[PDB]
Amino acid sequence: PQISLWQRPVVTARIGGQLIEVLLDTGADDTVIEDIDLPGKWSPKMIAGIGGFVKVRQYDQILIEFCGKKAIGSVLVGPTPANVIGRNIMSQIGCTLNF
Amino acid sequence: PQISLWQRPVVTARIGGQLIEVLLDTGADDTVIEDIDLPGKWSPKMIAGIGGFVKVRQYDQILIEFCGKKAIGSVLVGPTPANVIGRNIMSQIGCTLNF
Ligand SMILES: CC(C)CN(C[C@@H](O)[C@H](Cc1ccccc1)NC(=O)O[C@H]1CO[C@H]2OCC[C@H]21)S(=O)(=O)c1ccc(N)cc1
Repeated sequence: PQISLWQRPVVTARIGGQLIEVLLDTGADDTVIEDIDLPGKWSPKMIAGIGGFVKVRQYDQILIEFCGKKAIGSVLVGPTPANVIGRNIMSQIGCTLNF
Repeated sequence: PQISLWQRPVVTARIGGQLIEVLLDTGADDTVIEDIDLPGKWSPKMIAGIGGFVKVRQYDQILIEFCGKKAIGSVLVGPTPANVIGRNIMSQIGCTLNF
């Protein structure tokens, strides 16, 4: 699709089988979600933003689906105020920023 | 321009006359710049990012130019780990996400 930015670019994604409202976020290097439970081993990571840092769990090889597209990649899970799909996933599906 | 997302979408912008590299950040409502001095009056404000609130100075009616495009808007000056252009500016210059 071709999504303009007059409002927040929010879409419904299925991540690990769960429906989550997500922001398509070119400022996010990696996908970060708050409200999800993913199974198995994870690695401890941290992310940095405006106001400070968030500790996150990194889950690898997760199925991410939205807007008819499908990708597999890592998901950082933690107390973020916004659920974002970042460039780790958007690059994989050929998403570009255009004007 | 067509900007891929396999790397950070960083462009050179002129913001109130000042040349600065900035991140095109679709997940930011607002344009937040740390590395800038802007003249004139400003409004004290607090904005929340991923780690909570930070104090910024809001400058209004700033001319922002990048990649053969121009828009006028507000700039928040304050601490951020990346100088970001938000939707306040990107929506005015017809920026779209495409995939
Ligand atoms: C500041 C960016 C370099 C990084 N952020 C992505 C960014 O798009 C966040 C995404 C975001 C969105 C809402 C709340 C927190 C974070 N937006 C943001 O901080 O915007 C602020 C300026 O405009 C305002 O509008 C929204 C918050 C304010 S981030 O959330 O900290 C972030 C950092 C790393 C990862 N992997 C994922 C996300």
